[PDB]
Amino acid sequence: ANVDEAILKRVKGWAPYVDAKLGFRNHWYPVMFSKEINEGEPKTLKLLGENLLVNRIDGKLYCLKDRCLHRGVQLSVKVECKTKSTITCWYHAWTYRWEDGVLCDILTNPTSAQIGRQKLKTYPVQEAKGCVFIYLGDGDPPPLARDTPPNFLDDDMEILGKNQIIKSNWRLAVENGFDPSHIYIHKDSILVKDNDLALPLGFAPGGDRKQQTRVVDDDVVGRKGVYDLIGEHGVPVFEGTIGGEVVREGAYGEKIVANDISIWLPGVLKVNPFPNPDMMQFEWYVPIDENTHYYFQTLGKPCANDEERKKYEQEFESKWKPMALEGFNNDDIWAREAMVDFYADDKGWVNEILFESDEAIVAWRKLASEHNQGIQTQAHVSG
Amino acid sequence: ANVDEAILKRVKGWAPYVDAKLGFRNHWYPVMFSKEINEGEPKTLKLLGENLLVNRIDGKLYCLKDRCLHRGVQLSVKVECKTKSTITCWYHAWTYRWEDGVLCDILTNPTSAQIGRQKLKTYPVQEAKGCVFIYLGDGDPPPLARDTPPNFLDDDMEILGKNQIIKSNWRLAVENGFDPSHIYIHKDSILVKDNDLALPLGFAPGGDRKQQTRVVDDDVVGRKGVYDLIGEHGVPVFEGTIGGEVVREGAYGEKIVANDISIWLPGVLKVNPFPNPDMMQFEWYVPIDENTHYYFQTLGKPCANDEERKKYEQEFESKWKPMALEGFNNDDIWAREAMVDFYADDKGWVNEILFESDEAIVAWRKLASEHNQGIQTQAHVSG
Amino acid sequence: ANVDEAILKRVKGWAPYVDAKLGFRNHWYPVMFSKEINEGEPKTLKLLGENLLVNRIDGKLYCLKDRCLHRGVQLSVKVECKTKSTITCWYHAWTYRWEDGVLCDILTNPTSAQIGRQKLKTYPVQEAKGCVFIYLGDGDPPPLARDTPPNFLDDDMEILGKNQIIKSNWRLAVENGFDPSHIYIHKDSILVKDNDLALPLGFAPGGDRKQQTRVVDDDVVGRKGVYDLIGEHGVPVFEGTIGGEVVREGAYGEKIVANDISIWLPGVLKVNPFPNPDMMQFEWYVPIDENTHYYFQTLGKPCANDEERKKYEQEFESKWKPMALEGFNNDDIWAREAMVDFYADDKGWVNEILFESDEAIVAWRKLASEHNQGIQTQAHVSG
Ligand code: FES
Ligand code: FES
Ligand code: FES
Ligand SMILES: [Fe+2]
Ligand SMILES: [Fe+2]
Ligand SMILES: [Mg+2]
Ligand SMILES: [Mg+2]
Ligand SMILES: [Mg+2]
Repeated sequence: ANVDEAILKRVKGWAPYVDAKLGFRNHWYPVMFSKEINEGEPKTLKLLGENLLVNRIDGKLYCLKDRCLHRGVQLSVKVECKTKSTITCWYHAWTYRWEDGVLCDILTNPTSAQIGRQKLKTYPVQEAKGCVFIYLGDGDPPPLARDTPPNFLDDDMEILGKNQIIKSNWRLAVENGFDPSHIYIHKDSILVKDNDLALPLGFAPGGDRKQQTRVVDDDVVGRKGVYDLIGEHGVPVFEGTIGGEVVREGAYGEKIVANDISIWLPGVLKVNPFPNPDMMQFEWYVPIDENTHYYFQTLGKPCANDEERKKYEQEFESKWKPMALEGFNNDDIWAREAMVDFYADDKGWVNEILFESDEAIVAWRKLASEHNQGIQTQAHVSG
Repeated sequence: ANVDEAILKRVKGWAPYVDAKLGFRNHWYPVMFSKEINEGEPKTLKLLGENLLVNRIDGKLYCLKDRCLHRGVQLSVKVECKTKSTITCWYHAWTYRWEDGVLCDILTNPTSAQIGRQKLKTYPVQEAKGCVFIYLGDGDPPPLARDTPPNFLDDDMEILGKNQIIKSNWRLAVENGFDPSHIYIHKDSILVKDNDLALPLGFAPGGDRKQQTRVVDDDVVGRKGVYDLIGEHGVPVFEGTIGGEVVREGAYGEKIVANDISIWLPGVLKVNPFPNPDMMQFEWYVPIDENTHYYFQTLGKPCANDEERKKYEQEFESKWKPMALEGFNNDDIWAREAMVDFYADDKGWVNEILFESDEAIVAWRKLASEHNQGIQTQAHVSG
Repeated sequence: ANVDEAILKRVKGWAPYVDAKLGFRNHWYPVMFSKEINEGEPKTLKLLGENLLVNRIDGKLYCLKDRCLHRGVQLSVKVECKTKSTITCWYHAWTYRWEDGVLCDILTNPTSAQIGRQKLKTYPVQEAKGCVFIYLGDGDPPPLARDTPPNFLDDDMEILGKNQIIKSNWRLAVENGFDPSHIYIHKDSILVKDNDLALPLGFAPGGDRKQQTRVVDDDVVGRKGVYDLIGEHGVPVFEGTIGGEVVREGAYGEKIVANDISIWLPGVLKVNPFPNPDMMQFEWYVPIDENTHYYFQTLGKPCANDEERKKYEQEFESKWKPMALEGFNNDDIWAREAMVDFYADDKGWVNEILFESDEAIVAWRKLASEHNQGIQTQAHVSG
C-alpha cells in the first residue's frame, strides 16, 4: 500500500516491514513526558502521520484527532475549550466530547441534524513511569505492558529521559539501534573514555544463523521481541586490522555493559545494563511520518525508597543525560540520517549488501513482518 | 484535466469546479490598482498560472505574455523597451508590439524569416473604478459587467481597496467568504465591537432547501451568481450554548449589515451593506497558481461629487481599511490557510462532512460548474 | 528513461540529447583544480549525479564511488583513511582499496565471507594543465585529448581558471555558450568597452542555411565538435533597428576576438582568441545533477618560460579573472538560469521557436546525439 509493488515483490522474507513506512497501527507509543502536559493546556503532535490533540482534564489524558470533521482544519490552530469536557472547533464551532469524540453541539447551528450523529476519532492514552503513551489503533487496547520491554514497568524502576524529533524514517533508527556491528561508530565516545567501558570494535560470529538470536514470540503479556546473541557466542574484535596490521583498537575498560540487547514491537530497544552496570536503557523510535521520528530515550534504575530517586535524578541531569543520552547516542542520530538517501526511494531494501552480523537485523524484520498489529497506510492518514 | 479521474467521479454534483484548480479561463480578473502602474513601467504578475507583463503606454494599458517565443525566458528578467510601442527581449532581441504581440523586429538578425510571422500572446486589459482587469482568455472579450457583481460599475460608486498575495487555492478563499456560518471566527473582531455591529454567531436555518439560496443565471448582462438567503428565512443565534449552558455571545450591537450577500463568477463576493450601512464590500479571490491567490479587496460607497469622494477617502484610510479590510478580514486569511492541508491532495472534496449552512457553498459549486467559461489547465500554461 | 516518450518522439534528430538530462557517460570531465586536492586529504563531489571521493596517494589520484556497498551511506560523512592505500567506512568498517575498489577487510568482522568478494566502483582520474579530470564511465578510458578541445593540452599553453556551481541544467549552459546571437546580452560589458572589443549585436547570415557550421567528425584523436561560422560569413549588425529607426548600437572596436568558436563533446567551448588576441578561453559545463552544473572556466595563454607564466598569473588575477571570467561571463550565468523554467518540465524542447542563428545549437544537439558515448541514467546513479 505504501511502497511500489515492484519493490515489495522483490523482498519476499519481510515485505510487510518494507511496506510499514508509516509504522505499525494498533500498538502503544510514547510521545511525551507527563510533566509536559498541564491541566487544560492541550498539546498538538503528529503520530503515524496523523495529527493528534492531547489534553489533561481532571488529571486524566484524552486524545482527539486534530482534524475537524467538517472542513478538515486542525482545531489546534485556535484552541477553544469552552467547557471542561469538550472542545469547540474555532471555524464553525462544531463541538466535540473529549471522552468519546461525539459531536454534541454546534454553536452556529443548534438545530443541525449532524449533532449527535457524528464522532471525531479518539485514541486511548495512558501514563506510566512519567511517560505519555497513545494507543494508535482501533478498538479497545491491549495492556501497555505488551508494547513495552521487560522491566520497564517494574514497580521499583525509576524512569527518566529525553525526547526529540529526528529526520529519518523510524526503521533506520530501529536497525541502527539493534545492529551489533554499529558499535564501531561509538569507539571515540566520551562515555566510553570517561565511564571506563569495555567496548569491542565488533564481533566475529560463531555458530550458524539461528544461534545469533533468540525470538521471544511467547511471553506472558504477549511481547514480541528479538534478543541479539552475536556477542554472547562470538569473538569480540579489539584489534582491527588492515592487511594484517593493527590500525585501531577497541576500548579496554573495566565496566561490562550491554550483556543483553533486545528489540521489541512496535520499535523499542532495551540495553541491559547501560550506561552503567546498575541501569537499563529503553529507547523508542516512534513514527511521526515517512521521514521523521521521535527519538524517545529513557534510562531506568531500580529505587526502593525516595532519596534513591532524588539521587538518581541528580545523577541523570549531571551525568547520564549529557554523557550517555547525548555523548554516546548523538553518533546514532547522524548514522540514521546518513542512511536516508539510500533508503528514500525504497530501493535500499533491495540494493543493500548484508553481512553476518546483520542476522540480528533480519530476525527483527521477520519478527516485525509477522507479529505487528497492522500496517499504517495513507488511507488511515487521509480518511 | 487537472485532478485524478477517480476523485472527479466521486464529486459528480460539481466535478468541473473540483477540476478548476487554476481557475476559470475566459473571464476578466482584477490584478492591481490603476495607480500602482505608471507610464512606461511594466509590471510583472502571474494569473491563472501564466506569467504576464502589463505596461502603461500613452496612458492605455497593454498585456503581453511574459515568456519570449524563442527560448521561453521571462522578458521581465531585464525589460528593454526601446520604443514606446514595443518591448525587446533582453536575450536575442526578438521585439514585440504591445498592441498585438506581433514579432516586428529582431535586432540580432533583421533579415530573419520569423519577422512578421509570429505573435506573442496578448490579453485584453481594461481599467474601471481604478482597478486593472485582465481578460484571461481567447477571442473577443465580453463586457466587464458580466464578471463583476451588481452595482460595482454604477456611475457614482467610488471604489477604494487593497490587494495582497495569500497562500491558498482560490476556491478555499471563495468558500470561506460565502460561508454563512464562518462568521463565528469574527466574534471578537475589533470592527464588531467598535462599530456596534449586530453580528450573530450563526443562523438556525428555516424553510426548505430551495429557499436558502437564489441562483442568478438570469442576469441580462450575463452575470452568474448565488445569493445567500439563510438570514431571510432563518433565525440568528446570538448566544453560544453547549449542553444548554451559555458559553459565548454576540453582545451589544445596533447596526444591521450583510443582509445582501452574493458570490459571482469568476469568484467575487458582494456583501451589502458592509462594513458600515452606507457601503458595500466586493472582494475577489484571483487564482495565481494552484496554491496562491490575490485577495483583491474593495469597498464601494456611492458619492455624488469630488468632495464626497474625498471624505470617503479620508475615512477609508483612517478607519475602514485598518478596522475592516485588515482588522476584520485578517481572520479570513488564516481560516483559508487552515483548509490548505485537507484539500491539498484533492481528498478534502470527497472527505469533508457538510452541514445545513453549506447549502450556499454547494449552490456556488454547482453554479461555477455549470456556467464557467472554461477550465484553465497546465496545457494552457505550457503546451 | 529520464524524459517522457511523448516529448522524445517530438524531437527526432536529437532525442538522445534531450534524454541526457544527467549528461553523457563514458567521457572525461574536469571537476576541480590540482591544487585543491592534496596528499592524503580526500575530497567529495557529485558528477553525473554520482557522489564520488577523490584522494591523492603518493602523488597519484584515485576516485571511488562515495557510497558504501553495505548500507549505502556516503563514506565522506566521516572519512577514515586508516592506511595510505585504503578507506574504511565509518559505520561498520568495511574497508576498500583506492586502487581497485576491492573490499579487502572489515574491522568489525575479519572473518566475513564478504571480504575479497565485493568491489566498490572506481573511476579513472587524470590531471592535465592543473585541472583534475574524472572518466565517468566503465571499462578502459580513451585518451583525455578526445574529450578536450584542440590546443588545451599544447605544451606551452598555460591554463588558469575558476570553478563554481551553477543552478541550471548543463545543456542550457552549453547552448548559451555556443549560441551566436546571445552576444546581445554582452553589449554593455566592461570587458567590451575597456579592452576595445569589436562586438556586434549579432550576425545576419551571409547566405544559405547550410554554410553556418562546420562539423568536425574527423580528427584523428577522435574529438567531436562543431565550429560556428556565422561570424566569419555573416553581416555584423552594429545598428539595431525597430520600425527602421536605430535604437541600439554595437561596440566598435579594434580587437577582433572569437574568430574560432567551437563546441566539443562532452560539453566544452573553445573561444579563440579571447579575451585578448594571444589568449584562448576553454569552458566546460559539467553535469552535477539534473538541475546543476560546474561552470569550469579556463583561460589559456602561450608562455615560453617562468617569467611569462608569472606575468600571466598577475595579469589573470588583476584583470582577466575580474573583468572577463566574472564581469563578462556573469551575464551568461543569469541567461542560463532564466531558461530553467521553460525547460524544467521538458516541454521547452518542443515549444521553443528557433531562428536562423540557432543552426549552430541544432548542429550541436545532433552532434551530441550522434557521438556521445552513452546516456547517464538514474539506474546508473543507483544500480
Ligand atoms: S471546520 Fe471545524 S466547525 Fe467547520
Ligand atoms: S529568448 Fe527572447 S530573443 Fe531569444
Ligand atoms: S554502511 Fe559502510 S560498513 Fe556498513
Ligand atoms: Fe548506537
Ligand atoms: Fe469572513
Ligand atoms: Mg475515550
Ligand atoms: Mg492588443
Ligand atoms: Mg569600442
